[PDB]
Amino acid sequence: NNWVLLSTVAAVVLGITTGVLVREHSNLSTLEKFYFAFPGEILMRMLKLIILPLIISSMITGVAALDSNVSGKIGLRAVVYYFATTLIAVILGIVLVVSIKPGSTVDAMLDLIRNMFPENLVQAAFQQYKTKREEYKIVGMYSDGINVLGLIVFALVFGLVIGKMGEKGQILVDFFNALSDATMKIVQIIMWYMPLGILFLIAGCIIEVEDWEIFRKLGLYMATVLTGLAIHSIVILPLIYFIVVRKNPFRFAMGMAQALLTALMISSSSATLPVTFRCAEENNQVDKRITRFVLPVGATINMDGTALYEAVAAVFIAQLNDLDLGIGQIITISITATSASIGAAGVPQAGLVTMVIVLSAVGLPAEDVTLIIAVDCLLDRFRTMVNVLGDAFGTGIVEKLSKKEL
Amino acid sequence: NNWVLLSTVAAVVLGITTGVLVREHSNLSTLEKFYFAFPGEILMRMLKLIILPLIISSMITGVAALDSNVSGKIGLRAVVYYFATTLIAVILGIVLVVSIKPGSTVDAMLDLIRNMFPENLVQAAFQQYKTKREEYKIVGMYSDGINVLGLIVFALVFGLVIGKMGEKGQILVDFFNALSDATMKIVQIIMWYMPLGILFLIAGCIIEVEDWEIFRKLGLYMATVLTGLAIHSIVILPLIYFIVVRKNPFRFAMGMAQALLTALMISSSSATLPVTFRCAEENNQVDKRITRFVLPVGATINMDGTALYEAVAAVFIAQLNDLDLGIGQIITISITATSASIGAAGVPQAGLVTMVIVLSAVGLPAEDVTLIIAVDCLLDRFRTMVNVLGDAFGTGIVEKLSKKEL
Amino acid sequence: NNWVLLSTVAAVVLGITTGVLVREHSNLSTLEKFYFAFPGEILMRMLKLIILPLIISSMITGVAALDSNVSGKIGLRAVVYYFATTLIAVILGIVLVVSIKPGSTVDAMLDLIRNMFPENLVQAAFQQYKTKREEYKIVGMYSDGINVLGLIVFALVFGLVIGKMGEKGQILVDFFNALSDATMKIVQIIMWYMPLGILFLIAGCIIEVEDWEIFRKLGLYMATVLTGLAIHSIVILPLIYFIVVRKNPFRFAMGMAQALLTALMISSSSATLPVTFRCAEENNQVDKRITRFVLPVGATINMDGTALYEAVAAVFIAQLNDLDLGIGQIITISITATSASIGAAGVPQAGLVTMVIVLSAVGLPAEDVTLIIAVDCLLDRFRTMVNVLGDAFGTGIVEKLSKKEL
Ligand SMILES: N[C@@H](CC(=O)O)C(=O)O
Ligand SMILES: N[C@@H](CC(=O)O)C(=O)O
Ligand SMILES: N[C@@H](CC(=O)O)C(=O)O
Ligand SMILES: [Hg+2]
Ligand SMILES: [Hg+2]
Ligand SMILES: [Hg+2]
Ligand code: NA
Ligand code: NA
Ligand code: NA
Ligand code: NA
Ligand code: NA
Ligand code: NA
Ligand code: NA
Ligand code: NA
Ligand code: NA
Repeated sequence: NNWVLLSTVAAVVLGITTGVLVREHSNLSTLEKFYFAFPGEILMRMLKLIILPLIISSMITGVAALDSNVSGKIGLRAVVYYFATTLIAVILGIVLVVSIKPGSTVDAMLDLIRNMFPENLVQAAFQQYKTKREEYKIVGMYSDGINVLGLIVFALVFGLVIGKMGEKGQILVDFFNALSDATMKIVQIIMWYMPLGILFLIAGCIIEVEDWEIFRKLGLYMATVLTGLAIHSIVILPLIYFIVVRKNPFRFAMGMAQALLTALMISSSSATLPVTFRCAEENNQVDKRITRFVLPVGATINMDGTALYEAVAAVFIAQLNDLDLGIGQIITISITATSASIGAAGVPQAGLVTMVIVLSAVGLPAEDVTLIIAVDCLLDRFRTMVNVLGDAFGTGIVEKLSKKEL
Repeated sequence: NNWVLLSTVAAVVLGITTGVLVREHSNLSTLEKFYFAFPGEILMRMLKLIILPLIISSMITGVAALDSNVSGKIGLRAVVYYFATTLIAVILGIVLVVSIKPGSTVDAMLDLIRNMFPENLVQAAFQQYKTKREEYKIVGMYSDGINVLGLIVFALVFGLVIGKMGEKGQILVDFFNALSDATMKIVQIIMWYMPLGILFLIAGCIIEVEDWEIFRKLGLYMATVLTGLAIHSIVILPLIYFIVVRKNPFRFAMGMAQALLTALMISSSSATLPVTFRCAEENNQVDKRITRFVLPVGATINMDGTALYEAVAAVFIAQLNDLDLGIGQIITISITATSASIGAAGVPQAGLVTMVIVLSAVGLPAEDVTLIIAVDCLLDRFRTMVNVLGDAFGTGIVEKLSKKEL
Repeated sequence: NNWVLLSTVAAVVLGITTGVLVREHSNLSTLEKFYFAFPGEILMRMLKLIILPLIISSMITGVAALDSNVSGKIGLRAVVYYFATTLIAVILGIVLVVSIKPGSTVDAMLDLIRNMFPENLVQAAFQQYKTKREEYKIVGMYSDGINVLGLIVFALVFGLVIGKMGEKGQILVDFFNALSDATMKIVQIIMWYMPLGILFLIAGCIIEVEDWEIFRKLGLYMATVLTGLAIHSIVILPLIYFIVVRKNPFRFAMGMAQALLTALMISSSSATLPVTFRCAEENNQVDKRITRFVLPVGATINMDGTALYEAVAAVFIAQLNDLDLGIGQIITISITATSASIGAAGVPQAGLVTMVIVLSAVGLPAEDVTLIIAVDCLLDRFRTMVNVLGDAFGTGIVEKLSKKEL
């Protein structure tokens, strides 16, 4: 049966029901509220567990599947589509948030480059590099947090190398192919727990707000993000599809509707990836040759919704601090929000972990994330859907562009 | 020649001879006593080095060898036998130690679940998660120590997935098969150093006791553990064998006598595993199809002797602190001593590393292990033999149970 | 075109030109001098990134390629040549530096043995063990820094095991063969950035010296190292070649001249390894059977120039501190400088990272490396060439010795 979507929709409505009723008709202490969320914590453990094997294997196999530079044009065309749509999303976000106004830079910018090239691969798998100036002289240290941006850069370069080796590298192509499949089979196992975990992860999040004045304060911030995500997903992406693929874009989006609902409930572009393959191949009849690369790479590299959210959220917190952003600061937000979408993994609440980078790029305390944290579970559900939809339209686009070489 | 056992028996009697003579006829300072133990430290380095490759590869290959759910019944029947015998050992230990009386809980219990699902596999390979409440709000951090409990859970789930993939996963079945064999060949290399390391590791341990009043104080604690291990290995395990396999159990145990002596000297269920295969297959004529799974998995998951020792040791230290354990606390010791036997690796002195968890489950300082540490090298030799014997009887039992499906 | 050497020679002369002109005609602050070096920092990131995959895979494949103990004599003969030439280099360095005089030991010596056998392979990939005595009792802790000495020992032992397994281990032979090749293909990608990175890494190093009185102070230290490296490479190595291979040694060295210039510019024995294979096989016509083992293992194990430099540098800093070295201390420098050359990786500035060990072996502060750091980029270029030349002559030597078994 079509259990995945119906069970998760039930968990969402049961999570809201539980949270609203428990928040009103009970008085949990700050400690009891933490144990109440525990079944959702264990879900977040299981998903953070799997993003290391998943990102590594999907980067390597995706790139290594480009047998030669002729097929390499399919991969190249896709990464151009990824960067183009992400910048348009960030620019749209900045234009909105400075129109609505809902409210050490060099070191944070060079730290982006240092984190693409980590000094150690094993350390990069769980720690990330930060530099500070003191007395100035620069001092750097590692702090915990998977260096996803550096593992991506290595896995793309390492994937490219393996594919060029031909029959000499095939054992590594085969090893990471099997490891990629084994990882997607483990993710499908987590999907059995995910409905129950999503219930407590939704219920616990709305139990942890003391007053709706917190929700009213952030109402105009949600309007800015949800306005941007609406414009991006309903105007921009359908338009650039139609400009390339002279077919109705909403006909293509309607075929993904089962994947978009999944993304809108589980808040994980990586976990909805099996449903994305199902829709893209069978409803939209896209060539499996390209869907094997554009979907699994784009499921983490191409996060248009996160990039927009990061830019709106960072400028919003700057406005809350009266930090009147100059055009130079706006540009450093744009660059960091672009990189933060790439560095962010496709698991629930990955946008917040990278939010610290965009805040640091303008010197804002890393703890000012706690100004927006309360509503994030709502905007996370919508940004995830744009993270998938951006890849879906890209799959149809890349087919039309590549048709001379497929 | 049969060098392994005769050389290790010599090292044990030479270690006692050296330690007793050096303790009486010399006056090493606390510093010189540490350098005297150094050849035994390097042995402990070599064995801690190998338990990561060994646990990972033996979990994956053991489970992945269950070609289908028909053979999967052999693996399922075994894990039921593992859990049953371990609980009986823990319950026996608790009953004894409260009869003889030789003398934050929720956070430590939820930390067990958080450590089955680590946020990072590379971090889990060398760090383990602990939470504290402060101001309450819960704060968590990682501290060093291989998260064996989380690597087991992943390797069993990852092994299950690979086996279901069939011909698509065979490269990973083959890779971990070779890596499992390569690890057992390295362990056989350490066995050449082990006699010399065991000499200094035994001699140094009895040089580090200042007075025999330490040994007299712990005499009734040793009587409780060694009474429990005697009852478990001479009464309970032979009985549950006979109740399943209507054959004389001591005839089967006599065939293992060469493996039991090895375990009783090297204090390592993992290092004696090659001898366990030799006896189980050739003396006891057990089907190689089942011995390939019950022995190498049970060599670390099924540690009946450690589980009994953990429960007796934790209640003993509680009695030393006048911490009069309620029935609720006794239950939390039972659950944690069960998990601590699984989390403990099959290398000399692995019971102490996990002892900290059972102590923490009742709020006892982690340093109160130093109350029992002095005698542990003796009880380690006996608990190791029950850790092997539990797997040996399980191998004969699982054969009888599975005979309809072999 | 022969772009590698001509482009790097240009970067060196352009780096000196830039550094001298910027140092005179500009006044960078200590902060601006750090950002000026940044394009060279990113080069050091890329090379430190790759030494973990490179050392692991080259140890395993090199040893695992010795199909049997008959070919094993080729590998055995080589490691005898490695240790012999390294000790001769260290002894030459000690004799010089005590003739010219240009100016807790047990714990540091046992720490060498503890670091050959790490308690964890994943921790060894990025941390290294150090012990201290306090109140004495010994306390140990891990600190960051790849434990190259322990990864080598495991990879040689693990490589030996795989080769003995035959057809049962071939999947691991194949896996590390492909991973070794994939790593050398990534290093060849870094070579495209290396000219630009070498320019700023040379220019920035001479911008960071305030006065030439620093260079005059260290002039007699450079004379001691460069005298030792001249004697070792022009006298000793040609002699031991001629004593084994009764052919003109400078005819063989002239065939390597393209590899020696590469080593003398990029300061990386590992990065010049492809050029070393090219010269050794095609100019010097050495059997590919032996060059496949003596070059890639010797590219990190056999560092005769580093070992000489380490001994001269450590005794020099002792003389600066009036620490009048007894014959016992000289011996502990010899042992630690030998091990430090093995522990040092073949990337620019790897000698300094291990310098801390030789200083610690005689109790000198780890920060007294900053007494010699200023000139190190110059001596690094010359020591790298002796690190390659030692392997080159060894390749011709091992061919003559092994000719009865090839
Ligand atoms: N939850 C988003 C990631 C994010 O929130 O940044 C996704 O999986 O696409
Ligand atoms: N030494 C035991 C483990 C322990 O003491 O906990 C064994 O190897 O079975
Ligand atoms: N740069 C040297 C290593 C060192 O300086 O210690 C080499 O690659 O051979
Ligand atoms: Hg929420
Ligand atoms: Hg002992
Ligand atoms: Hg320099
Ligand atoms: Na994009
Ligand atoms: Na995406
Ligand atoms: Na991303
Ligand atoms: Na058991
Ligand atoms: Na066991
Ligand atoms: Na265990
Ligand atoms: Na040498
Ligand atoms: Na070398
Ligand atoms: Na070296």
